[PDB]
Amino acid sequence: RFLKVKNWETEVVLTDTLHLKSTLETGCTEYICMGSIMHPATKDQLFPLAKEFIDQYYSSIKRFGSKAHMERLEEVNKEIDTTSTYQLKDTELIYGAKHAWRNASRCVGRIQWSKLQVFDARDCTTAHGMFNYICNHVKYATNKGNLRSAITIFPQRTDGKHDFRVWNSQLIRYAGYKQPDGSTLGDPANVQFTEICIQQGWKPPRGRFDVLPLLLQANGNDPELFQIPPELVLEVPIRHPKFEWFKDLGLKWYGLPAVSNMLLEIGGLEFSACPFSGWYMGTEIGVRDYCDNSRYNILEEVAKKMNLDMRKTSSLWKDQALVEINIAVLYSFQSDKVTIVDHHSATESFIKHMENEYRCRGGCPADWVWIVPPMSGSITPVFHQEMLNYRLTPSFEYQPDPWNTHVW
Amino acid sequence: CPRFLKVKNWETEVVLTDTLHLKSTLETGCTEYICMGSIMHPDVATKDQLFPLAKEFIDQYYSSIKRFGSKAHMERLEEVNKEIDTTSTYQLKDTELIYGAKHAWRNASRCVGRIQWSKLQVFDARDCTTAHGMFNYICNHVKYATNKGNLRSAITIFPQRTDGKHDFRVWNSQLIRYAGYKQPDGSTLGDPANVQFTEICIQQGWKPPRGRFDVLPLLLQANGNDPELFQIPPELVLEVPIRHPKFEWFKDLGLKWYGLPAVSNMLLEIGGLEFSACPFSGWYMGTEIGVRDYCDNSRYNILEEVAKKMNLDMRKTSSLWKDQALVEINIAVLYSFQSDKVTIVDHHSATESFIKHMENEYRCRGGCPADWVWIVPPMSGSITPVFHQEMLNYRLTPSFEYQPDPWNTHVWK
Ligand code: HEM
Ligand code: HEM
Ligand SMILES: CN(C)c1ccc(CCNCc2ccc3ccc(N)nc3c2)cc1
Ligand SMILES: CN(C)c1ccc(CCNCc2ccc3ccc(N)nc3c2)cc1
Ligand SMILES: C[C@H](O)[C@H](O)[C@H]1CNc2nc(N)[nH]c(=O)c2N1
Ligand SMILES: C[C@H](O)[C@H](O)[C@H]1CNc2nc(N)[nH]c(=O)c2N1
Ligand SMILES: [Zn+2]
Repeated sequence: RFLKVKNWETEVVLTDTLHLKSTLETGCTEYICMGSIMHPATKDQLFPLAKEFIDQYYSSIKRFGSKAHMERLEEVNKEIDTTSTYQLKDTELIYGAKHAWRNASRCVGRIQWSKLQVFDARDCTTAHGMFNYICNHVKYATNKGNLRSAITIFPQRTDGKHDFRVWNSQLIRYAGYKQPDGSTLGDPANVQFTEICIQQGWKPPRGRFDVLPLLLQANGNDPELFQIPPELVLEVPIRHPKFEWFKDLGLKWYGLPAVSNMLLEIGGLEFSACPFSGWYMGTEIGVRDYCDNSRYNILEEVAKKMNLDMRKTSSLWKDQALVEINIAVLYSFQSDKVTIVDHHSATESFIKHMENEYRCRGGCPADWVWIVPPMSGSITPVFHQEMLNYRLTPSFEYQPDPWNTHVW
Repeated sequence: CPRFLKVKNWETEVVLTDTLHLKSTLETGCTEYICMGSIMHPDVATKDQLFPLAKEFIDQYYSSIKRFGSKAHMERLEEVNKEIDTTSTYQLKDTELIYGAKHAWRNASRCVGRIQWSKLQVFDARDCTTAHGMFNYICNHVKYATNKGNLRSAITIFPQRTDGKHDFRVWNSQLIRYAGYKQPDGSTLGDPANVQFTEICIQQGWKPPRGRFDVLPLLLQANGNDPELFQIPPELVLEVPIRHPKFEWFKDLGLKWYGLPAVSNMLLEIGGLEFSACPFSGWYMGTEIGVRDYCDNSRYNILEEVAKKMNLDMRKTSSLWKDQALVEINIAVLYSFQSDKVTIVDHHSATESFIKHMENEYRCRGGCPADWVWIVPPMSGSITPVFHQEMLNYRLTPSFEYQPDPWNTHVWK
């Protein structure tokens, strides 16, 4: 059946047919919703996935059933038949990557989906090569502050024994350190990976914002350590437009958000290493990285300098300190000519994107739990937007951290 | 289905295991290939249909009270059965009904205040026959629940649906709400939410004051007759003028709200029986008023005005002038209710208490259905503990259900 979604502030109702195209399971059943749960090949398996992907490729370019289509199908079959896998054409790789982004139910920045610089790194064979490709990515994507969306794609998985993996969760992330007293210096989310790096020979400065090094694994081999040239790492000192004491807090963050731990699945093929990068929505930094209890956890300190009444929770002193911090972040990146979107602008763009997608594509999978920003929820349009969620392919999936499987 | 489902809290790392979901009764709207978790909403029963529903419930009751398989249990089954054979329905004892109402609350996956579920004063109004009697019962509800501002949760239960042609209904969505009036210029006065019901009221003969906070009259249907209008005694309606602990100008906004949230349009389903008029009340979470009632664009929509008075730069959105005003408004709401000693809970306290509730439910009950989309407060989500808490959502019965608005279905006499 067709399904309607309503926006309760504007009363707009879109009709969803696209959901009928999916085959992967969301996790829910008719009796149990898991919408707030974070995580709910052979030749025989490989061809239909290949065939479905090529079919939608040639359908997207309005040449379905054509000679090129037929031959390509024959070509891919004849290759899986004799190699137990197949290689994507350059065209398919780019279409595939942009469509994985287009299909990411959790991404509020999808209005940018078709503007994506794809770097083919399928000829890479070593970690040194990986470091080269990654360094080129960062310099390109950063672009002196005028960030650009990029993705660098390393060889697809073969037997599982020879995966390319980027061990860092993001190409640029700060170190975290378990102190003697049991506290954490720096970013607590990275304490494990920070220790693995040190175990491998990395000499840590042991400060609050130390850039982690790259840990790259090629062809299933032991991973290797590489320092990103500091000139390639754009960072922003966080200050406040009215509060001149905010710089005293000693806050900074990096400009490039570049996720490196995911798995890009195309046409039945698995790219275990596909670090991609966009730009920030301020709350990522302002709300989550800085204020989460398990993260930098600065709320109390900020509210102290704000001299707020902190005895009872009903002074909303946390809510006060929160808005001010996120103002600082947006003010800093802007003042430094580094690309950054606030959550009002971002969510609006997403609504506008949704309407585009419904009109041209008959739907748009969207994960309300993730789309709604972690602050000021209902004063953004997305809060009032009914969304449907389903899994379309190609896509970005999660994968085991490498240090749980890899044998040295 | 899997018999053991795990949920994690990513802030504390606590994992809980859910087994209660196995006793799920109705469809959620979701399937294996699609999730409807952000969808707001995704002629009677018969003899053969009612037996399993009643027995299911009765078994559950005698289970709670540790008398399962007893003489009293088996006799109650025999009595309910015979009643359904001979009258096509059955009547709940006063104990079964109270249990039932408390558990519909306990089962409410969308409700962040369920830690209070066991403290619910239940008024049995099954002897009601007229609209005037409904109004009597409803006035008594309000006075007791209000309690001079030290509010107490309560429910009044009217006779159950029988053949569908004699339903009791409260046409109000809440017993206390403000009128909305559509002007010929397109602008609305009062509360945009209640414009349709306000119009219905004027049709039925209400002479509206036509102001910004005018308490709606009650529209009451008993036994399937046409509804009748009654004015709630003003002395029974506790209100709070909204002011700010720091901004003197905030009182000049002329803002007030009522103390008692009193939802009156849900259906209460217990053991296959349908109580189409079951007004219930609790007390407010601050955000309901400060964020939703006040700042929603389709509602009172005061953000711009509050921002103007805060002298905020409102050209660009990245100044966060909206977020700045929203917090202040919510501080004022909380500050006012507390100053007038009217019970109210901030979103930090409530979400925090619900986590404790949820954990205890997993412990003593094997689970606790919850709607993350609804539980997480509409402001500062990630800085409350429920944002980080994985929840499973599913429908247990007894339950509060939605039902069509009565003017859509009522055959006028
Ligand atoms: C261009 C500007 C972009 C913006 C403003 C943006 C915004 C966001 C935000 C705010 C999230 C929430 C993630 C979190 O809270 O941890 C997200 C998630 C996500 N984004 Fe985008 N993004 C952008 C670019 C991209 C690109 C270039 C890709 C891939 C090619 C992408 C794919 C994804 C995926 C797969 C997720 C899911 C995250 C997860 O599963 O953990 N985004 N995005
Ligand atoms: C005692 C204090 C209570 C608090 C703080 C509380 C809190 C809340 C809040 C904040 C909501 C969201 C409402 C909305 O966003 O529109 C809600 C929903 C709900 N509550 Fe509670 N609640 C309380 C009492 C009760 C009681 C006494 C009952 C019934 C006996 C109840 C049953 C429900 C139900 C069925 C919903 C779903 C609302 C809907 O579907 O529209 N609650 N609660
Ligand atoms: C494994 N777990 C629990 C877990 C998995 C993913 C996350 C979120 C990681 N994704 C962050 C992320 C991913 C892609 C992005 C794209 C653009 C952007 N501005 N931020 C972005 C941020 C958190 C926890
Ligand atoms: C028909 N639609 C679109 C619609 C349905 C329900 C809602 C939410 C109404 N729920 C209100 C409600 C219900 C129970 C409550 C219990 C306690 C409390 N403080 N507020 C409470 C508030 C909004 C729109
Ligand atoms: C339990 C819940 O699913 C988890 O906390 C989610 C909630 N929504 C989120 N939304 C975004 N954008 N990012 C997140 O990490 C999360 N975390
Ligand atoms: C579209 C979305 O499902 C809708 O706006 C919901 C979201 N969560 C909510 N949560 C609460 N508590 N109350 C609401 O009215 C809503 N509205
Ligand atoms: Zn679901």
